[PDB]
Amino acid sequence: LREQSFDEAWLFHRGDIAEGEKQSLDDSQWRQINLPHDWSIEDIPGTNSPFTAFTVGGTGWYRKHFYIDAAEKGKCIAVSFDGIYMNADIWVNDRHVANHVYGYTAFELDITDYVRFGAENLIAVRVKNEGMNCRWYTGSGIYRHTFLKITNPLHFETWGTFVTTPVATADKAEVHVQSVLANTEKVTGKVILETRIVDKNNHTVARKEQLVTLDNKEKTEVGHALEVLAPQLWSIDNPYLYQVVNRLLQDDKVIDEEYISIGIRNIAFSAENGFQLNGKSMKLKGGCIHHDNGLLGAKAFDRAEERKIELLKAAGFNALRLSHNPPSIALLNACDRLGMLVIDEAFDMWRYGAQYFDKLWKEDLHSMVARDRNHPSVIMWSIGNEIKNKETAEIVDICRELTGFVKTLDTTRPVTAGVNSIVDATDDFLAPLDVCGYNYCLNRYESDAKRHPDRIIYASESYASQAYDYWKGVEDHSWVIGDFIWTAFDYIGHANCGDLNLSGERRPQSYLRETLWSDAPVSHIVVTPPVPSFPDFPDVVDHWNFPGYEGKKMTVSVYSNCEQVELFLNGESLGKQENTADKKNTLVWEVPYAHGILKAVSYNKGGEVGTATLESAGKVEKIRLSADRTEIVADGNDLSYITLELVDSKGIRNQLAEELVAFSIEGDATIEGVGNANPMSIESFVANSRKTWRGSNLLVVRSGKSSGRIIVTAKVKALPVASITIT
Repeated sequence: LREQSFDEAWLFHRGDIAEGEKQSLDDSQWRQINLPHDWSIEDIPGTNSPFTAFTVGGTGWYRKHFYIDAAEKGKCIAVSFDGIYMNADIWVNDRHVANHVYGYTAFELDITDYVRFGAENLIAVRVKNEGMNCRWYTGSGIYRHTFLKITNPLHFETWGTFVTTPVATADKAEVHVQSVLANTEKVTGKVILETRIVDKNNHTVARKEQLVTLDNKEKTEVGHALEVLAPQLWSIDNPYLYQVVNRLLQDDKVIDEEYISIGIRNIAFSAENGFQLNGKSMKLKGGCIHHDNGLLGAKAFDRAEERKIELLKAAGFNALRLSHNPPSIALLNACDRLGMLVIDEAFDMWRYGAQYFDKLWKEDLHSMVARDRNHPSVIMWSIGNEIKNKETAEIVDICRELTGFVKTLDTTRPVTAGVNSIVDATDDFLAPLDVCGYNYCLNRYESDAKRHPDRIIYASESYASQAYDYWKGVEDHSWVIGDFIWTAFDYIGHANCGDLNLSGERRPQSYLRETLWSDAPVSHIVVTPPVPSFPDFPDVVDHWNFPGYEGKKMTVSVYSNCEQVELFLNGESLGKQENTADKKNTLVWEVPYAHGILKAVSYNKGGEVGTATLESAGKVEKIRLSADRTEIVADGNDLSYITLELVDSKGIRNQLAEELVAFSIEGDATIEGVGNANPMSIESFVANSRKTWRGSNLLVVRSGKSSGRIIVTAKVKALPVASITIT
């Protein structure tokens, strides 16, 4: 096996410890874990909360005993980490291998000279997360996948194969494959580079052979182009993937082999036609996301990342900005497969705290671009966010250095950055960029276009409370190619400004945004609560349960893209209104509260086009459980997300209900996390109990290794026990 998950059967110790790296150390009582892991989402030891009176990093240690076959003697051995947060040191059999500082970039260690073949080996990792971490939650530990790579001395260099499509039309595509052969021993020879392109059913659609004489130098560059007839072009609506299969052959034997998933698509950016995908002009319907997965902390489980992309796709996003660091591989793979465009971002700030930027930026920028440049979802490289002193010549020169560095590795996508507080004197900082991200700067879209008719703009951050005006600024200007809400998904560090909350549910600002984006009729009813929800988008809720306020006027709002909307309470008309431009898709009624049914009837062209309702919940009568997937893979890493709701006799969630739920599990599986969407909660995420908030909470089950059924049970005072079966 050329590449194998290394995630299973690690040992973990929280805190520093003497001789943490030594084979002689007694690690028999260390915690047994399977990666990915994040110790900062676990309770701070000696308390029952991961938050202090706001999370804790510090030092922790990981250890793993692993067998390497005697038959692998002579081959190259490597361990790769897609991310460790942060400042990690690695030893193999007591010997220091490497230090790695940046917590968001992947790296690979050659451990060939440290291992013993035919026997048990030890790897140890010390992790030190000593930063302040106050704008967003980072996590601590080995929070992404790890792999063990075994190759012949002559092999494809990791990330050295770059696949491009310089011609990509409905009739044909040209696929260029450029590779770097790691020729360890500088061995001369004539190898065969065989390239095959397979469609989604693994059918060969192109195949090309090249005889390569090995240059004496330690690396030999090789490349050739292949043609694909009648290609299925990758797009948002049709995210068709091919695979490139590269083999090195010697004497009719396979010396190495690699697989690269690709999408064949043309991307083009201009002030005059904006962003074009496969020649079709379109706006980026975007949002920013941070890397945590809420109740899972930083743990980048494949299913967590894939679910996040699915939920954002279902809400209507077609583009994400990965603020402000490279994501996991699994997230980019999900974007490729589900059809989501990506701005991949290397850094937050450059020098303004940090300490390591000047020595390490090249290694970490290389890591992002070399790792990610084959993903068809990636459309732009962001080199930084809200850089301080960006008008000073010294900072402009840094922007230029980084921009050129990206281009040593990829010229097929624009370089960009997210830029706040733009003035005329920001021109020199923006000039090296191909496309300019404006953070909250709608007021300059036209004036800057007058001054620089070739400048291309998108809102790299916009405010939810200004959604309508910011999106009108996209619609009216060909050179403004889209807009990225801060944020598409709530994150820890909590923020409470997400279109989707920490549990993945759509919030009221998502409804409003849907009225900007949807090609279909849309209306959603929300209500201003009479006392503020918390001690930025308006405070509105999506329920009609206001006991004690009978007869008092509630502000009911309807977000709509329709021409007219009529609101009714319990069948009685409260008046029909015109959705004129000044209302910014938000119609308002004052409604004396009465339990029952709010109904909004929408009209286009004088004709009813839809009905929306919001109905008061009765008293809670049962727990309802639902799993997003009731069948999961018994590999110890797949997840099921189980949403719990407290509901009345008709199945309506009662959003006044805030009760403690005791969870338990039978079968070969674990409770990996519990959570709710309360942004002020300091409850534990890694416990077996959790309160509901607005009638709901969330549980994640992680599969075990054996097959069989898994029963999750939930218990709440006064209610029948509820349970759900996963297989």
